[PDB]
Amino acid sequence: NKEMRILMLGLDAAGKTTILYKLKLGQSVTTIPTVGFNVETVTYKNVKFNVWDVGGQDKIRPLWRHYYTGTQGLIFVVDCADRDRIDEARQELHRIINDREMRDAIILIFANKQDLPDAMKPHEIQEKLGLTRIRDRNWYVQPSCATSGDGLYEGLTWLTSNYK
Amino acid sequence: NKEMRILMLGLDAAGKTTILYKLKLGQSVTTIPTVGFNVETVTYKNVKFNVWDVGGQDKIRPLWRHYYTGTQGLIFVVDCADRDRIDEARQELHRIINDREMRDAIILIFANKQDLPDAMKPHEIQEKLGLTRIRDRNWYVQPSCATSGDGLYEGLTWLTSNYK
Amino acid sequence: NKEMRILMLGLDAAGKTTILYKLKLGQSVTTIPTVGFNVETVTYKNVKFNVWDVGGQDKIRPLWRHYYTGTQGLIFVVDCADRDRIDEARQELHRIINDREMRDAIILIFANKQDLPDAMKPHEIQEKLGLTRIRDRNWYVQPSCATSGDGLYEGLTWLTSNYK
Amino acid sequence: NKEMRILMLGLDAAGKTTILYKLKLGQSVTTIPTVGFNVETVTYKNVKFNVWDVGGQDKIRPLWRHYYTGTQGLIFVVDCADRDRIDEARQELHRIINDREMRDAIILIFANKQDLPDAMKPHEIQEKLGLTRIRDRNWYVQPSCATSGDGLYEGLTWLTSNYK
Ligand SMILES: Nc1nc2c(ncn2[C@@H]2O[C@H](COP(=O)(O)OP(=O)(O)OP(=O)(O)O)[C@@H](O)[C@H]2O)c(=O)[nH]1
Ligand SMILES: Nc1nc2c(ncn2[C@@H]2O[C@H](COP(=O)(O)OP(=O)(O)OP(=O)(O)O)[C@@H](O)[C@H]2O)c(=O)[nH]1
Ligand SMILES: Nc1nc2c(ncn2[C@@H]2O[C@H](COP(=O)(O)OP(=O)(O)OP(=O)(O)O)[C@@H](O)[C@H]2O)c(=O)[nH]1
Ligand SMILES: Nc1nc2c(ncn2[C@@H]2O[C@H](COP(=O)(O)OP(=O)(O)OP(=O)(O)O)[C@@H](O)[C@H]2O)c(=O)[nH]1
Ligand SMILES: [Mg+2]
Ligand SMILES: [Mg+2]
Ligand SMILES: [Mg+2]
Ligand SMILES: [Mg+2]
Repeated sequence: NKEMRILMLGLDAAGKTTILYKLKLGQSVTTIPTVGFNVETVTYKNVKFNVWDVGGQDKIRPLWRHYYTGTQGLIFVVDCADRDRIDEARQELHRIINDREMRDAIILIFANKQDLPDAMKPHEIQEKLGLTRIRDRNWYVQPSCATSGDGLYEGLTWLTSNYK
Repeated sequence: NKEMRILMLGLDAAGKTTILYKLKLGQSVTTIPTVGFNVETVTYKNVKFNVWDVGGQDKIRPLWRHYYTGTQGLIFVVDCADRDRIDEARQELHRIINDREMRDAIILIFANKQDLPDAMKPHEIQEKLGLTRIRDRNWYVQPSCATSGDGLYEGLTWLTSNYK
Repeated sequence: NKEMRILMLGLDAAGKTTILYKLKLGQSVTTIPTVGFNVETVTYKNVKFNVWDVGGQDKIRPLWRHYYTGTQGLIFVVDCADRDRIDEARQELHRIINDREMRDAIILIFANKQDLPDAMKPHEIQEKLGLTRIRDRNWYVQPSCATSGDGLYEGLTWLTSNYK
Repeated sequence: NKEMRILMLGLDAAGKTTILYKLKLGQSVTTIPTVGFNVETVTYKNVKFNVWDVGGQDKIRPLWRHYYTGTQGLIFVVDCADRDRIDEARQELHRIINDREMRDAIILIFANKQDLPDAMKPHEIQEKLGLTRIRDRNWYVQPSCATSGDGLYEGLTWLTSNYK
């Protein structure tokens, strides 16, 4: 019986709630923007995941500071078709991961909405996010389509196996 | 701790091995046609599934008779694009489910390969299989695309919840 | 604890699956047109509800007769905006409730999709379904909007209060 | 209980991911090109292998220097059919093995894709990589086919035998 605490952060339109509920229930759901946070538990292999879905609306950005404590892995969900805000995404990612508490956290970049006609590929995303500047911890980029569940469990497996 | 035994049967090119290993490992796999059988264990919600993948090649069709015993649910995987063998699929389904041992088995029709240009919808599948003649047990048709994992866990959840 | 068996019947596009999923999960689930049926358990106050969700296609109408046995309450879901087929809805309802097994069942009329631009009002539903001529049993009409959850728990409470 | 740390480096289209997954799962899998890296554990004989699988894109080559520390063996995977770019592999291999930390690592040259119609033979690979001029360490060239497990376990055995 193993346990791991995961924090889900990112800008709006990233699709974190869809990811979390497709993991838990297995079905796609229609969502109302979260003004606080959601806590769901997902069991996969032999490890119990306590996943925290903190909302990404601009009015509750400072709320992220209260859920860094005790985090083992960070899932930064990115809208791979929202090219206009990838700079803000990069800024937020590097503001999160360079704190004192998040130093030991595993960084998983979850590129969602790969089915869109103008979707950005994982390499262009690792370029835009400046991920090549992260050299002291494990990180990975997983393309996905959340409405179908394409790539969720593979990223969860990567989070499970790369925890040391 | 609950347990359930599942038997996977169907014609060749149905994609049962791809389904089983996309459930077990999480990745799409390259396969060689099984001349015997494969056994994998997949725990999902709270129930431990022992899934039996018996090959569907013509030369090992009589092998199906040795794995009816103790079956709680049957997954009949159907190629929803190969229209030319849906009659043999119907024949085999009704030969399986009308045995004495398989009377208490739950019937899940798994229409695979939905992304093909001439894929049959579940309505045409229920018309070609004659599933309306099954009126003494629970049954359900689930369209899927096994390479992406689209709809596998939905069918697994249906098998879990409809066992009474 | 107390138990009650409920059968959900209705035409296509009625929304029975959405109602059941909203009652069970609290989420608005994106659904796929179903062939076959589901069985789900919902606990509300102190009563355990075993709800049967049978499809509404024309080719699976005869399957309704094999799940009448033991029914305590019937939920007849009606698309309150499909004025062109309220007569078909009336035909189906009167064929159901005038059988031998369903005569002791409590009848709840569930007018869904109340927020549509041309939605019918409950009085028009009563007049079109011919419920105004039913004087020999306990029935009640409840409008609803299943995606938001409005009207669902009121109808469930009415079914609970009238079952003794 | 023996342990050994192995670092897998190479150019694009080398096939390191397929090799690692054939070693770990025993089954060839469909792969997505990584831009980060994986860490996987493979147990073979009596020795536990901690294998590092780092991507080989040009923009992530500098990340290799932060995983040299503690290396006991280096697996340099070469596309034996890419005759045009074997000089780049030679340059990179000589830049790796002549560093301060990687000087004491056991070098295994893994020529993958041996079944291709224009595949190079191990002698040609020795001559092209300049390994014939390396007289100060243990090294070994081996052809392989990752999709079938050809030569993977033999190379792992060679790495095991030469590590003391
Ligand atoms: N094409 C496509 N769109 C998606 C996918 N997942 C989510 N969306 C879109 O995401 C939008 C909904 O946003 P949310 O589900 O609320 O995402 P969120 O980040 O959790 O929102 P907040 O909780 O307010 O931060 C919908 O318009 C969907 O169309 C996907 O996998 N594919
Ligand atoms: N497009 C598509 N093709 C699939 C899918 N699943 C399986 N296939 C095809 O199925 C073929 C392989 O057959 P198998 O997966 O081995 O099915 P099988 O009946 O278990 O074969 P044997 O065990 O050898 O008898 C491949 O050519 C795949 O292209 C799928 O989800 N989508
Ligand atoms: N606006 C609105 N639409 C709804 C609501 N509930 C269901 N729908 C619509 O109903 C359609 C889906 O039909 P289903 O949920 O599958 O109903 P069903 O009777 O179980 O369908 P079948 O099983 O194929 O007979 C979708 O297009 C929804 O838009 C609702 O509460 N509000
Ligand atoms: N024929 C053949 N092709 C192979 C073999 N191994 C790998 N490939 C090919 O290699 C390609 C996949 O590239 P990867 O194995 O992911 O190489 P990579 O650069 O390490 O990818 P990343 O890990 O994401 O960086 C596929 O197109 C395969 O066809 C092999 O053993 N035989
Ligand atoms: Mg939003
Ligand atoms: Mg085959
Ligand atoms: Mg339904
Ligand atoms: Mg790799």
